[PDB]
Amino acid sequence: SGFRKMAFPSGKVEGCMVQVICGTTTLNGLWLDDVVYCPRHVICTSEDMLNPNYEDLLIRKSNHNFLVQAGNVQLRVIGHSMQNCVLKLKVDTANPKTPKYKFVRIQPGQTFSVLACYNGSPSGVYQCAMRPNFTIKGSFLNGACGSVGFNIDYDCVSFCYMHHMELPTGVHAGTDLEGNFYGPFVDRQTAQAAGTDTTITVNVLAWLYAAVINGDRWFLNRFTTTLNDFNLVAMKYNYEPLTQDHVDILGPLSAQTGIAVLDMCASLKELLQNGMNGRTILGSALLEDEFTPFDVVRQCSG
Amino acid sequence: SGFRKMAFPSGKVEGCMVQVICGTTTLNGLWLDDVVYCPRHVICTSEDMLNPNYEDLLIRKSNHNFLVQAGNVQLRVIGHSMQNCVLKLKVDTANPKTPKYKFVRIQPGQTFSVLACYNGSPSGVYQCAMRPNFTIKGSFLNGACGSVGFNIDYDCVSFCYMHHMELPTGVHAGTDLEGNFYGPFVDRQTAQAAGTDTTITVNVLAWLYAAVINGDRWFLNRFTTTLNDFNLVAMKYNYEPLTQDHVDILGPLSAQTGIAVLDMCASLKELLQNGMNGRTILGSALLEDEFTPFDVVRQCSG
Ligand SMILES: *C(=N)[C@H](C[C@@H]1CCNC1=O)NC(=O)[C@@H]1[C@@H]2[C@H](CN1C(=O)[C@@H](NC(=O)C(F)(F)F)C(C)(C)C)C2(C)C
Ligand SMILES: *C(=N)[C@H](C[C@@H]1CCNC1=O)NC(=O)[C@@H]1[C@@H]2[C@H](CN1C(=O)[C@@H](NC(=O)C(F)(F)F)C(C)(C)C)C2(C)C
Repeated sequence: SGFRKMAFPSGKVEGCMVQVICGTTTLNGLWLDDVVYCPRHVICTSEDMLNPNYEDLLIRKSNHNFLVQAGNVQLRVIGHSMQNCVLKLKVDTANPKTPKYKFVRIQPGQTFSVLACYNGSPSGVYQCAMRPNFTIKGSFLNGACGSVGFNIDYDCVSFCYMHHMELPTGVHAGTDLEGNFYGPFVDRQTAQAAGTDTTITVNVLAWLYAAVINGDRWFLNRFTTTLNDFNLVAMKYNYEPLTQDHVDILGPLSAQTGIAVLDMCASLKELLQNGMNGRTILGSALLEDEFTPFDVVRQCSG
Repeated sequence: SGFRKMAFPSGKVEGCMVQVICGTTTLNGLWLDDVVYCPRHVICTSEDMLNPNYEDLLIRKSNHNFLVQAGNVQLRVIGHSMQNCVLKLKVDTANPKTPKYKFVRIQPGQTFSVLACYNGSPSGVYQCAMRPNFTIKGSFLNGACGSVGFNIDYDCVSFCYMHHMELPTGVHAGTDLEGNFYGPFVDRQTAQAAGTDTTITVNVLAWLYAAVINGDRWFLNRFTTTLNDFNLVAMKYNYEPLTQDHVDILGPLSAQTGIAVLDMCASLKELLQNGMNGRTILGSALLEDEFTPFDVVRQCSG
């Protein structure tokens, strides 16, 4: 029993982290086979970051201008290219610690583990949800760029995020491993703001199933609701519409607990309309939306 | 910016996890050099766990009765001994992935990362504080025993916990790596309960400094307090006495922010007496006590 925000074991990703230095800018890179992937703004000076022309800055760099270090070993750069907002550095040595991997573009509402790194060295790991506004609530200081987000499925690492920047309110933005940003952000130091966020309904429902499994059942009412009436009520509380695809994804938790999804929707409807009356659910005084149905199943059945 | 509950990168510990099977009981072991450490109740059947005589059960086991598997390799057990509540299995192969390590007994109020494992396979990582009642708020299912807690200092892993059992309310108990339990618990399946817990004052203060660094400063009042008056007020809210050793440990955060510890104590005193008036601090509606001053410094200065 117990329910905690849990990250994937980071070992497979730790073995891929390297330091990339270009001139006087240093950040992290991800070394998979003979390629190192890193944010393209490693080629900028502080001044260039205000309004960079990456294509122009890159044409004046050669392979030798990129210094890649993996522990106490310098890797020789033998090729370079830019793909969207990431640079790919071909190196003369394939990473022997390369796990089985894939690059995936995650959807809003999904979670992943972040391995925060500085100077190519892993410092910590934590779980994030890709918010509906395409930001994550991370924790990153100067030099964290190139830190990656991932999921692990059996032996396979699905890399989904690479860190690039921090937005107002202390939220974070980045790209997939093909360098395409999540959200309408650009890698330039200019005024940018995230759009208004929304609560991930299907995740709040998943976390209510986690609470039931853990013995916190006070919020369970005796009613049911229709999907339409639930979505009409939940819209005013800035909750995402719950789709039939979301109801299907909640099926395993619903079957495990014997609580129909629409019955849990009636319990959530009452919690939204009446509040929690000073009570907690899994120790929280607020409804949590950063656990997916898979995250819950992972911990509440194995 | 940002502040998240963050675990240490688990790679160094993942390379030490093995599966230990004795008869029909399976749990996790920690393989360091040529020794595998695991909870002694691996030698029990379900029936033995109700009231076990470990010394008696162990005398009827030989080395061959312990099957240790590290990935796809079976390790041969060539010696065994029991030290308090842990069994030590000498194996014929030294773990080549053994990091630099030490065994430490952590103090109440301190935090560590837990690598939850099943069948010798790491599943997830999360941060815990050793509560003043010597329990942790973990997340463990059947088969999790032998999962370990640790801290990482530069290249050195300090192992401090090995998981043994779950107590009422879904809290967890275990031993140090010398097999001595934290708290007045025993490894027997009989009615046991944790003592009344207390709030770790120095950690709440550390987390208020984290909030200030992150720009959440609404709770800062214009007053100071004496240590005696702070401790008189905080006793009724079930907060641990704040000692001069705790005030000294908060020194780096106090110097970084320019807020004296006793001034933060006056702000905490007002929060305890008046509540948070529906407001949040670092997104939380409750005061958090599971971040040590070191955990805060780690994230709010690097
Ligand atoms: C990469 N190492 C850093 C990570 C930042 C540093 C503070 N916390 C983080 O997550 N990335 C940057 O410094 C990027 C980088 C230029 C400026 N920048 C920012 O994150 C800035 N943000 C923005 O300009 C904004 F709001 F548009 F997102 C900063 C004000 C420094 C936080 C580039 C190329 C975008
Ligand atoms: C080790 N694999 C498990 C981990 C437990 C299983 C459920 N969640 C966990 O943390 N440890 C045990 O099953 C230990 C083991 C016998 C019984 N036990 C317990 O944790 C039980 N608890 C107690 O009897 C109590 F309350 F005293 F702590 C159980 C009721 C199964 C949760 C031994 C030898 C203590």
